[PDB]
Amino acid sequence: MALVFVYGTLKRGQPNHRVLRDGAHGSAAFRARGRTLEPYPLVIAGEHNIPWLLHLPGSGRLVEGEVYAVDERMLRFLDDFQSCPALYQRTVLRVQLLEEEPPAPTAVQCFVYSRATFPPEWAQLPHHDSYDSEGPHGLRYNPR
Repeated sequence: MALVFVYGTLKRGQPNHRVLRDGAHGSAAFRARGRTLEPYPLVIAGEHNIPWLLHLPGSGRLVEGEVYAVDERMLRFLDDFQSCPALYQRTVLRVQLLEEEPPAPTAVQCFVYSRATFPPEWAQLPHHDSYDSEGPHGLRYNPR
């Protein structure tokens, strides 16, 4: 089992969220809303308008997303859905949980799909805090 932080097309309401719910792939259970503790550049790039968490921690913005508890079947499926390791890589980060003594913990370690190798100019594309395919940029995700 593991936790995965999703920020892109896998979030609730986004075009690929279904794959989290297809029991042929294993299990995924929503655990919490989260925000990265460190900023990253999250950019929409390429001809499908895919969102990419570029692996440049310490630059960009804090990224909002969702934490899911997944089984090992779902994690192996996701790795292949994301074309790892050629396209994305599964890396690790810590996330702030978005909702006294002792107080509740406010952070958790998760896997995330990040991208280490990219056209350098992608780093200067608009940085997003929260991705939406149907967001104000108009760059709708399109898998065609």
